[PDB]
Amino acid sequence: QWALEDFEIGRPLGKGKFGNVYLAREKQSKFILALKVLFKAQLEKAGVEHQLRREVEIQSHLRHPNILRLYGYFHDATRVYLILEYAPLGTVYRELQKLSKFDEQRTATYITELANALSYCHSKRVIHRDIKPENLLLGSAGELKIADFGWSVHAPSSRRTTLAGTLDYLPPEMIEGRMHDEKVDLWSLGVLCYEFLVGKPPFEANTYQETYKRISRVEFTFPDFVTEGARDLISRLLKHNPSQRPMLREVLEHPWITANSS
Ligand SMILES: CNC(=O)c1ccc(Nc2ncc3cc(C(=O)N(C)C)n(C4CCCC4)c3n2)nc1
Repeated sequence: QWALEDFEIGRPLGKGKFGNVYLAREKQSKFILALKVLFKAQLEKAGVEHQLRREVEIQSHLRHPNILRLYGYFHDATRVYLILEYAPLGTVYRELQKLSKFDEQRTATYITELANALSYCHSKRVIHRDIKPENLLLGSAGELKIADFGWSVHAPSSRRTTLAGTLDYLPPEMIEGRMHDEKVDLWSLGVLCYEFLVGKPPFEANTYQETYKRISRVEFTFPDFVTEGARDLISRLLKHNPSQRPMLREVLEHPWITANSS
């Protein structure tokens, strides 16, 4: 099937350690998509060539309105090409840069869409999506799309590196090197809810080593404007003990979510 020759290429939307994402157009249909190009040299150098094969097969069978779809893939001698759904409105991170912070209705609606997406993932035994806001995209109707597949990429407008944003969202159990389970995704939801309402991630620090300590000790505080319902949900999700974190269905039914979400 697919070859590079089937596509018109436009500007790079972003770049990462492993390659770039281009605006592209399939020549026959004129359908616009995102062509993610990963360099085999970089994949081999990092030893992730086997991970990508595994994740491609997984992504192929993920179909959810709030997960970016993989349409197909191909390769040549030097590159792996992932044919991805194009999400026209950019990242949630950039929309946070523009708005500074989100109101409770927007936040609760987004958390609802992500919790649904993650519940679908867990049903497939797919866990630990990196749902930092740079990996969350906005479809043409403004729906959220989980898009961490194929590793991070940064748009030119970004001020946060690949590494830093991923670190901001790591749960204590992976910082500490312990076993983890699907509760890592509940932790990420709590970090995201906070960054949405506040405009900054809760464990942000000047150095990576300080960030590690803040995550491990769950050292976060709320600005005055965070409402008591938002504080309750975020506090339940950011528990050090994964067993203490709610079920995704309990997030979806939380009174602050149901009062504010679209
Ligand atoms: C001023 N305008 C814009 O910043 C803008 C940026 C992207 C955009 N669409 C899009 N569609 C599908 C994407 C899959 C990826 C990807 O591999 N990620 C790991 C997330 N990304 C990246 C590329 C760079 C930012 C997100 C995708 N980005 N539409 C508009």
